[PDB]
Amino acid sequence: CPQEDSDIAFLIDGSGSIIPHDFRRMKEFVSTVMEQLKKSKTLFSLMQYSEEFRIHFTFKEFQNNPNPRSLVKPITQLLGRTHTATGIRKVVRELFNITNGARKNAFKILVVITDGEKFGDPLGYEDVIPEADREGVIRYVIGVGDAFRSEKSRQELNTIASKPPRDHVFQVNNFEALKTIQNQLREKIFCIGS
Repeated sequence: CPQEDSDIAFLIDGSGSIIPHDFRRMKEFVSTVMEQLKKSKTLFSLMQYSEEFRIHFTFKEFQNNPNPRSLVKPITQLLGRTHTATGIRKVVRELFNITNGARKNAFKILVVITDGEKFGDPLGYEDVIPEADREGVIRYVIGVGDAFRSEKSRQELNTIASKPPRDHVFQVNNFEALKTIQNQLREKIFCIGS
């Protein structure tokens, strides 16, 4: 696929629903996918969410230190509950903002990794997905673990992801299984315009 400028954000769940061994496996997967996606025209940014929100690095910080593993490895887990909708709003408004190094005219891609249903959030998905669509943010979702095995639970993943959901939703049975989708995720993003 011909390469074009892409600004790729990750939004990772840091709720206490994720045990520390699993959080480390998540950090390894984000590190590896970012390494595999690194091309001259890509920038990355990462936010962790629970009921709190932490920008671990902006697109501008990445551009100045474009070393994903070094940026991801030190992060520590927030703990707490699971405010996925507010996390999506903060990605759209803060990570994809010119002040934070997002580029005019680049593709805007968000990968959400969630371990559990939204809970505690003052926002619904109806409060944040229309604005994400207006702003052109292409969303991928990875639902990890037992929380997304039932067909009803999967609706939430579809609600987060861009349409069609079969091309944008991943469900993996546990954190050890995240590596099994690295090449697929890579190819989807490498080829977004092509």
